[PDB]
Amino acid sequence: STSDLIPAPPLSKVPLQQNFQDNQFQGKWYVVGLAGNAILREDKDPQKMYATIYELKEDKSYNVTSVLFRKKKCDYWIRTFVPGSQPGEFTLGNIKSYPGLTSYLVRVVSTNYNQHAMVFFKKVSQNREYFKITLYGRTKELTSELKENFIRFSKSLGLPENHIVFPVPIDQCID
Ligand SMILES: NC(=O)c1cccc(O)c1O
Ligand SMILES: NC(=O)c1cccc(O)c1O
Ligand SMILES: [Fe+3]
Repeated sequence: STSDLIPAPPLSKVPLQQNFQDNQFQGKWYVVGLAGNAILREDKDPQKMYATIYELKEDKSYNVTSVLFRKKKCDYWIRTFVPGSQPGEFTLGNIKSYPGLTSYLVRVVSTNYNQHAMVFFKKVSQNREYFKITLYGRTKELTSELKENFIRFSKSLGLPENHIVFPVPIDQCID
């Protein structure tokens, strides 16, 4: 009957990467950090690293493919990111096609493009408001400085530590 969620922060607390270069953000990113109001640390079966590949289509929206190793198989999900209100911001394509999804926002918070990135996502599904922040790495490992920054930025949006996880590097599928 009931769900309880930490509220999405106001967008004014989410920076946008200045001068965003869509072409340079393309390619494979490993998710080295993951935080959000629906993300929970689980020492029982710790979360395994997955990857997200961004490809710019001719119309400039992105074809985003995520690949995860689950049940001994590689599982692929594709979504389309459509340029939104400002460079570095996106909305989700073919939303009708997702049952219950009424809003989905993507905001690139910061990236140097060839090593790391921090992306904020907010969506409203079945009337519940979810938000998450991904710390992307061009490699599966990042400095402890970047990880700490991600932790501070996640806390600054209301998230406690048990809502921040560092997926464990694997070789299956994401290589
Ligand atoms: N549901 C998923 O498996 C998923 C994977 C990567 C990125 C996302 O936004 C997702 O929702
Ligand atoms: N699973 C989630 O909590 C979530 C939150 C914001 C955006 C997304 O794509 C998500 O998948
Ligand atoms: Fe999602």
